[PDB]
Amino acid sequence: KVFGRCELAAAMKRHGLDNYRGYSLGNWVCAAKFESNFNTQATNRNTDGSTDYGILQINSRWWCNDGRTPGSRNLCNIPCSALLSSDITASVNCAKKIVSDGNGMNAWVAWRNRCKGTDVQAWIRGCR
Ligand SMILES: C[C@@H](O)CN1CCN(CC(=O)O)CCN(CC(=O)O)CCN(CC(=O)O)CC1
Ligand SMILES: C[C@@H](O)CN1CCN(CC(=O)O)CCN(CC(=O)O)CCN(CC(=O)O)CC1
Ligand SMILES: [Gd]
Repeated sequence: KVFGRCELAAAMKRHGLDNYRGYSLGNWVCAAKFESNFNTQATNRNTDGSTDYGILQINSRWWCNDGRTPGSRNLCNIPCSALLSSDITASVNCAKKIVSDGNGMNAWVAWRNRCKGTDVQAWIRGCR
């Protein structure tokens, strides 16, 4: 599924992302735009063998199992493919664990370089 901006914002809000660990909703929508272009099916391979999956490009090194990343962990206890679903529940729940780990949203490289320090509110402007 490729989400619309406001559609995604409302889904994210429903699952408790607005102000989660102090990050306003516009930060999350911003990150998803530049991580995946709002597409739940996005995948990107990294140089070390691991792969990033879903709207928030969660990495198979630590967070999910894809059966081809040897010596990796599965801290969200899910198949990586579950992160490619039209239903973003699993993505959201795993992201809650990541942003809680000490590093905040800096774990998302595109957020740090393209969203941090900017007017993130603009990403939910117009939405009901
Ligand atoms: C609602 C309109 O905005 C839709 N839009 C009409 C044409 N736009 C006009 C404009 O955005 O100023 C110019 C191109 N637009 C540039 C951009 O947005 O960054 C990229 C494509 N957009 C992506 C998007 O807008 O979500 C879809 C089509
Ligand atoms: C041409 C317009 O698109 C200009 N736009 C500024 C005003 N936009 C208007 C809108 O997107 O409706 C609202 C904010 N916009 C939300 C979003 O893009 O999803 C984030 C910043 N955009 C990033 C981008 O467009 O890729 C920069 C250029
Ligand atoms: Gd824009």
